[PDB]
Amino acid sequence: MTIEELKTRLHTEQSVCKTETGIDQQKANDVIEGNIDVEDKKVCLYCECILKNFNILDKNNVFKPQGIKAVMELLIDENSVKQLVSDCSTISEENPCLKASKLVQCVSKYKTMKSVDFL
Repeated sequence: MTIEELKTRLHTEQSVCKTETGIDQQKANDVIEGNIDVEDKKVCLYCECILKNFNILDKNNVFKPQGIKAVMELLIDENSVKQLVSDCSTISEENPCLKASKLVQCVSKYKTMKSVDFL
């Protein structure tokens, strides 16, 4: 997988999840920039859709270390991946929607979706 390929895969999932949740473009743009309004219902749904479409969150709402690694390997280094995985795996949330927005917020402090466009 090349950087230009993931950029396109990321843009596609951003478009799919926006259409699927009905999230306002400005709110979707905030999420992409790394500004997650964790409790906003459309924000958490958009986050959930993105994580699930990338196999980061499985069907049983489990944060996947192999899922994040497959996605992050080309974006961030091993050292950063291990820190991200360790940190974000500490998120304990029963509400799947809220868990998703908290996870996207956690991942965004390492690499925002917006910053991927600079590579």
